[PDB]
Amino acid sequence: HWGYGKHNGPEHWHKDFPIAKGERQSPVDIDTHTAKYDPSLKPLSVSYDQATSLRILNNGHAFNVEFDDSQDKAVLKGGPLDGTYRLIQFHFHWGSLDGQGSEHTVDKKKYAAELHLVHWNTKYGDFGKAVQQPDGLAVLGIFLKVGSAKPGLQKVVDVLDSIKTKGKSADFTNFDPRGLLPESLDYWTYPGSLTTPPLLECVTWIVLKEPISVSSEQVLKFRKLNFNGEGEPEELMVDNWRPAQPLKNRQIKASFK
Ligand SMILES: Cc1cc(C)cc(NC(=O)Nc2ccc(S(N)(=O)=O)cc2)c1
Ligand SMILES: [Zn+2]
Repeated sequence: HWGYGKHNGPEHWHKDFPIAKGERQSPVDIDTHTAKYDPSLKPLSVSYDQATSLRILNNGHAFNVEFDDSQDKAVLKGGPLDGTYRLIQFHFHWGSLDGQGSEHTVDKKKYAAELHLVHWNTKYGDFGKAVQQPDGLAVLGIFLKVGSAKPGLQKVVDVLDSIKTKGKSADFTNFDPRGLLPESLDYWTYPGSLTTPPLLECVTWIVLKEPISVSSEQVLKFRKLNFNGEGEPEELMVDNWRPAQPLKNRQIKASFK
């Protein structure tokens, strides 16, 4: 079954998921000199005041903080998007080393980690329908660099002990995802895909220009998670990122100059 190792990793995925070699795969390298400023792009609208977090889950590939998406509580709108997208979960991808871990890269630069806030288009009724549509998801991607601590991340860090292994979950109510955002909402955008199997080509990617800074201790605690389940040999959950994929016939647009 797929993973991130030498025998089941990104180089293998195309055998079960042939869309891995498709025309709008993610992540990509963001070449900042080739991205074009689009003055018709609108500012992002991030409305997280009514967000309702529920649970945090180690799913064997990352950990997801899950939200109540049965109503318009935490939504993303504007930017390149038409319509309203509901926040369903966020998760991260990270490295074994501070110099690697992000999925997108910027002028080939790799960050220590990358946050994905996953949203689905309410015109499609449910997340399972949305992933079957070319405009079904909008994922807001935020780079993490190692430096000073991110205070709004610490409640996530402190619960990871309780979800060490695959299949463990814990209650995670009353978490405010606004504490994970950088100051600026300047962004790059392009059409892409999920970055893990089934690799569906259903995502409008919105990647913020400004990284957030997390401490070395915070990302160190990410790296103590386990890919394995309890009672299985320990496999540290590190390097759960897909490398950059060919841009093919796509243009990355910038909301800024
Ligand atoms: C509809 C459905 C049902 C189940 C049980 C799982 C999934 N998988 C899914 O949503 N995966 C997913 C993969 C990658 C991203 S990313 N890394 O591009 O933000 C988000 C969701 C999708
Ligand atoms: Zn992701």
